[PDB]
Amino acid sequence: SSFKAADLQLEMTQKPHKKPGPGEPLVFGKTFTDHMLMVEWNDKGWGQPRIQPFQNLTLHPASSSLHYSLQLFEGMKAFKGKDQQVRLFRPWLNMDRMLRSAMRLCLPSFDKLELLECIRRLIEVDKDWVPDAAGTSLYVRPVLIGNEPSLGVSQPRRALLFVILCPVGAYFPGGSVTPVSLLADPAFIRAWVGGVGNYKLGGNYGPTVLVQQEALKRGCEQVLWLYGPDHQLTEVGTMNIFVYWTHEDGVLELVTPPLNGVILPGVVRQSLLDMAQTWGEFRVVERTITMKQLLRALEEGRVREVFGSGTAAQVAPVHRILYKDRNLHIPTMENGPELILRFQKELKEIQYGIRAHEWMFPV
Amino acid sequence: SSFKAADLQLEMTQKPHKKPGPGEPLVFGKTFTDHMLMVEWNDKGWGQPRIQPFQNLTLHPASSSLHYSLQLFEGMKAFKGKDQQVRLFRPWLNMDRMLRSAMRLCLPSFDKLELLECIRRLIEVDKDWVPDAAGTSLYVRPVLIGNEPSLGVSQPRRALLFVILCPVGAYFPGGSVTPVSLLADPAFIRAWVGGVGNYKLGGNYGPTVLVQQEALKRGCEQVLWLYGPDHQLTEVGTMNIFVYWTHEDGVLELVTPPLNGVILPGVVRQSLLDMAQTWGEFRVVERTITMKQLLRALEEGRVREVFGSGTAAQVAPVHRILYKDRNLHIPTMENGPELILRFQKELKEIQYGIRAHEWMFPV
Ligand SMILES: *Cc1c(COP(=O)(O)O)cnc(C)c1O
Ligand SMILES: *Cc1c(COP(=O)(O)O)cnc(C)c1O
Ligand SMILES: CC(C)CC(=O)C(=O)O
Repeated sequence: SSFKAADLQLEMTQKPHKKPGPGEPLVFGKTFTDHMLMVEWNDKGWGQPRIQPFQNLTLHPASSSLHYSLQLFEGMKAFKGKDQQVRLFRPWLNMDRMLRSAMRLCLPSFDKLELLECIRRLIEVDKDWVPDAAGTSLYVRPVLIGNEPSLGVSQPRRALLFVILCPVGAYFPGGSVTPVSLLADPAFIRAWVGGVGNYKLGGNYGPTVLVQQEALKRGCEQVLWLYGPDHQLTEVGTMNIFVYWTHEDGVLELVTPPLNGVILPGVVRQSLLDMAQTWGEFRVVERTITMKQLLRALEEGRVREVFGSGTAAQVAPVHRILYKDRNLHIPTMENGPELILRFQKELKEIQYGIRAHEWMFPV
Repeated sequence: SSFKAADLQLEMTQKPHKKPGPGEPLVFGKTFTDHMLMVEWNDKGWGQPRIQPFQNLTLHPASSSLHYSLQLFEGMKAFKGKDQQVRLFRPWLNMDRMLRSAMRLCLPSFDKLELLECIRRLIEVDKDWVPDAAGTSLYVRPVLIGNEPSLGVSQPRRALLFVILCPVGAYFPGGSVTPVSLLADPAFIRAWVGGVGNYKLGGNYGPTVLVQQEALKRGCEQVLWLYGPDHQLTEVGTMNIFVYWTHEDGVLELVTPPLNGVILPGVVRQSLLDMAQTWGEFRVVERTITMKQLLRALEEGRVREVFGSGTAAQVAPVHRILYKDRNLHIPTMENGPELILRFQKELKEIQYGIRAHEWMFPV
């Protein structure tokens, strides 16, 4: 069955925290708001959802979330427009992805719309926390963990779903659009076909920390994840990858890797594909990309822009790739970056309510 | 720099739990002892280790252990012999495995001997909980988690190392080995070359729960994990696999897959290889086993015994494998299981102190 937002229990905070003021640099996922959403499950079902003050979790030492990684998360943003209204970006897609992640880990189902409604209520209570400055937003983090106090590797009979909010400035300092360099090393695999790399589970991120440190040691900010013996490009860091070029057939196109089990189905990824298809100015395609194909197109000058996508960065340009000890300059910045700046402009218009669109969910 | 056992702080329980009653049944990992080990880490390094009463952990909702799976665990047993002396089985190997797992997740280093000494002290305080009945033991569970209250995927600046203990009953009730059936389906992948399946990390276990349910649905108790297009046998459930046969060259041998990156380096696995090498009665090798080889060997009646190894079960015989909807009978039980019984007899002698051996660490 499921919990209902109409059953929502409200417990307002006693002691409010100090909201940061603008002019104070907002570091990603570090400052939290006053309230949190909390919903408990056991085998007789879901309990009553509650908005309560932000507090620590009390977990039994044998909780399956801490031993066997029965944990998943989501990430979406709420934006404050010039008309002072708070809106969420395509939250239905996040609700679908979360449900899919829960099912893969044998965590309990919930109703997508009820969760969305409770998240909405949570943002309404903490509304004054959504910043009004340029390029800032409220990052919403829903989490669902297994909470069975047992060391057996089995389906949990206890679970906990919580949501925390944090003001974020994203960070491209004053709009910036500064590029990043990537380390492409085949020795490091993020995900395998028949694995879980296409789900937003906690277990796929922990192993990436060391690889990220190895990229920094070699002079790169992020990792270009390769898969297979033909070195297919999959993701940049924990962002979806896009290449804008003139393909081998002489046609100008925007290509992203297709949804096999190795790519996380990004909400910004889908949005970029939909938006570009709507224009109809160039070919928009999901197709595999190999290092061999990229190397060749670079030597031929057929590549215009390479970039990453995700909720945190929105669109992140790429200017350098380190591959098999060789440096590869990607002319993204020297080419405007024209497409990137365009995507950025149109998203901002939809996100901040400058232009009305059905992608925004009002709070 | 590491914590020191000499700095141990003790805080005894004021409220002890009741030991086994209203029931003699000890289900794996469901009953906990009175005390736990707890050691915190931050910028000024490790804190002072404390043995304190068994209590709930207080975690910040943004703890990296819960979002990004910065978590690892170990598992070993302590045994009480007839002479009332509690001993640990090859704990040095576990200490090395834990250190290796910490390093792969960028969790803080510690001194292996100091942790072992602290674990020894914890078992000494809870010595009365170590059962003495036949086939029973004390399961020791060390865990190390990242505890940074941040949503950024980075190296944690806070960490928590805790150890909990639990009395476990005999895996085979009444001392008679009962076999299990395995589902071998290539669509399911546990680990990949260049991945993290050779480390005991929480993230490798959560995805196996659904596959286990799928196995049950089909009348099998466990999963035979296959890897590659050549369908190499890797592990049985979360145990190492062994096959006792006469190879295509006419030689009687015990074989197990090599540590190629997708096999967890089992302490029991190593012990069986060492013990069998010491006898010198048959060939003992680490070699790749493919489904094709097993099928040819079964058709020629060259297979004697198939089994799983791990701390929990010790030695688990296999009698059936369901592969590509076809049932395969493994004559393990019809063949004694001679090798299994022998391995079991010799382990029990070493574990319960009947025979003096350097593998035992006295508490
Ligand atoms: C979250 C995530 C993305 C981007 O998804 P968005 O919905 O666009 O935020 C891409 N790749 C990985 C690995 C991710 O975890
Ligand atoms: C723990 C474990 C084993 C067995 O190791 P032991 O040290 O023998 O307990 C085997 N396979 C997996 C996947 C494991 O996690
Ligand atoms: C919190 C991060 C793991 C998610 C991310 O990198 C993104 O939104 O692009």
